[PDB]
Amino acid sequence: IRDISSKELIKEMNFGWNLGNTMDAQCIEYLNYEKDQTASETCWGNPKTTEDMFKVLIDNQFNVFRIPTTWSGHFGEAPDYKIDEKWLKRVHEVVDYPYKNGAFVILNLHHETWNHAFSETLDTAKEILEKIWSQIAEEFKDYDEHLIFEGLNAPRKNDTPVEWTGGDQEGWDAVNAMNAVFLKTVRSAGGNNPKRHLMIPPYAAACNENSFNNFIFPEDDDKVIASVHAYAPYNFALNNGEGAVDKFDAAGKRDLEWNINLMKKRFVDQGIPMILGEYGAMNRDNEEDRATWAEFYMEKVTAMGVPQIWWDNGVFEGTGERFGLLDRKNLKIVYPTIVAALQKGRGLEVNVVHAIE
Ligand SMILES: OC[C@H]1O[C@@H](O[C@H]2[C@H](O)[C@@H](O)[C@H](O[C@H]3[C@H](O)[C@@H](O)[C@H](O)O[C@@H]3CO)O[C@@H]2CO)[C@H](O)[C@@H](O)[C@@H]1O
Repeated sequence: IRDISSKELIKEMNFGWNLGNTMDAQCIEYLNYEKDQTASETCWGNPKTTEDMFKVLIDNQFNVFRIPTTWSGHFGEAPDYKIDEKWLKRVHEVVDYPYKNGAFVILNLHHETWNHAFSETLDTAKEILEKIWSQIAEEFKDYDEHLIFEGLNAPRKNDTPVEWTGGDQEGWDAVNAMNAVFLKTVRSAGGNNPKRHLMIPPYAAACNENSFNNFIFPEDDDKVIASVHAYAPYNFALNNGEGAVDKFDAAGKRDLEWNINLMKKRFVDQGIPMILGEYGAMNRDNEEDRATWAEFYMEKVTAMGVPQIWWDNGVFEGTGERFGLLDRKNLKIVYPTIVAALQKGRGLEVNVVHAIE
């Protein structure tokens, strides 16, 4: 393991891709994990992951891969919360796809049922968090700096009015406590873990003033990174209801600038490394505008040394969220001008490989 700062290491990051709706797919109720502890990987309609999916993306200069992973349903009870071995082994396999090919990999805790930002459940959540991250840190203890741990995804007060608006004091307290537990746990684990780079999100990982202003970030730990998700401008990118737009317009452009400036103000200008662990714009039969939007977003986080990771859920059509970029089945980039835009805005040579016909 190199003994490098997060800020130095981040300089090796081009831009990234999420294996979304895969190891994060949560079908605890629909499936029977007891009977098949790895079936959840394909429960949201994505094929079982192969090394060849990563290699197509690496051919496109993507070199950071986030593997959102939902652990809930795959571990036992108190007090050990022992992670099922078949699940841990398959997570390991999926991590090695990018890792063995020389890229960055982020492994997290994703759609967990037990780590919501409420004070009634917090003691228990800390306990689970300590037990879960110990096991994970042990399993991967000899992995080098390319393997990054993101402690929690978007912890928040699920199903309340403040779930998404950036929280309240209860939620902020809960998130900051869970983050400290994660950091402590991994820092005191064996192998390279004391030197491993660690991501921690603000409340809901939201690009939001409420979350930003109440986010506690460690002092004198050079190897910690702030995790933000920012599907901005939401109208263009993520909105499926009433004010949705399919053009990247001047209001879109100004809403995105404003969010990028909030990140800049909170993180970059304060000497804190951050990664945009998720962002995307849904397919609205509008590849041209997504291309313009993608290059613009990428130029501006690049202009400030912040890498971003496309959220790819494998979904291209229908009325849910259509964030697919790689067709994992035929191994094609479906929206080649969007990859060209990521390359161009990162300052790389444009070269789109495996473009669909
Ligand atoms: O069709 C398969 C299943 O999709 C589930 O929805 C997922 C969305 O497709 C996915 O785009 C969304 O992505 C989240 C991401 O997990 C999270 O970290 C961030 O806060 O928001 C992203 C964009 O929303 O995850 C959802 C699940 O939360 C449907 O829920 C499921 O019913 C359907 O089977």
